[PDB]
Amino acid sequence: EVQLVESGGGLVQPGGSLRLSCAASGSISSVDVMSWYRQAPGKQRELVAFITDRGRTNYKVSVKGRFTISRDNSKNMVYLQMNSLKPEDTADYLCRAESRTSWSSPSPLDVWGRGTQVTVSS
Repeated sequence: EVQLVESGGGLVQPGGSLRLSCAASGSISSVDVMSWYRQAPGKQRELVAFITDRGRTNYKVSVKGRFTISRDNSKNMVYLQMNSLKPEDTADYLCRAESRTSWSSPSPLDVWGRGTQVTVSS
């Protein structure tokens, strides 16, 4: 079972950029979905972006056009490039690996990282 560790968090000015990394302990090329989530104090955890095994991506409406999720299979990495950051993007960002039960993967996969802290503030 893969293990996930996030890095790249920090503080940045509104309008600024950050790049987060989700490092997996092994190949994630076969994982149905790799996701980035975020959670701010007192709020629900929110799905921000995902990339499928086949490379299809989608985005939370509020970040579309300024965030990009991508993957490097040779490095077992998933990245979240964040641009034009707003105070409302402040949160702990966490990655997740999910695969539903299937014939070739009878055991379900649902693994979370511990998170990296993003603060958008002046």
